[PDB]
Amino acid sequence: EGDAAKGEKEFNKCKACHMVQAPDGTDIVKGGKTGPNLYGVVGRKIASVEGFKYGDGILEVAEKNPDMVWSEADLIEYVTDPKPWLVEKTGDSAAKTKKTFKLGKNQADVVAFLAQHSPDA
Ligand code: HEC
Repeated sequence: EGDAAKGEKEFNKCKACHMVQAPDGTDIVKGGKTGPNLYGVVGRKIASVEGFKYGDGILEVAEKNPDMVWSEADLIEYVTDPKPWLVEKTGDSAAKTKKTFKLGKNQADVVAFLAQHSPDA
């Protein structure tokens, strides 16, 4: 039950590493390249952005669950605390992650913002 307008503001915490760019090249949120493009992330297969070098943990999630896509519930959990999410999904206490950034509040709002820019979900 997120507020996409509030999520757009919270996304300032994400944009250091993530852009939101449409397939025609249009920049919705200009941001960094340390993490993958988040345009269309809602409903997207886990760890499937072409050309991005993902960590072993999240690829294992994708490998072990080939039909898994990002749902709003899962995105909320992952953005709250990425590492334990990977541990939960892989069953591997040593799951490797390229990021540990945690968002403690307004997670549903950020996910609402991302859903807004996943129009074909
Ligand atoms: C602000 C709260 C956010 C949000 C909403 C997301 N991130 Fe990141 N991210 C970063 C890196 C290096 C990765 C790859 C992870 C790995 O390979 O282990 C990610 C991954 C994601 C995802 C998954 C994307 C996919 O294609 O499956 C999502 C949904 C996501 N992030 C959202 C890097 C960073 C940061 C650099 C320090 C920061 C800050 C954030 N991310 C913050 C956010």
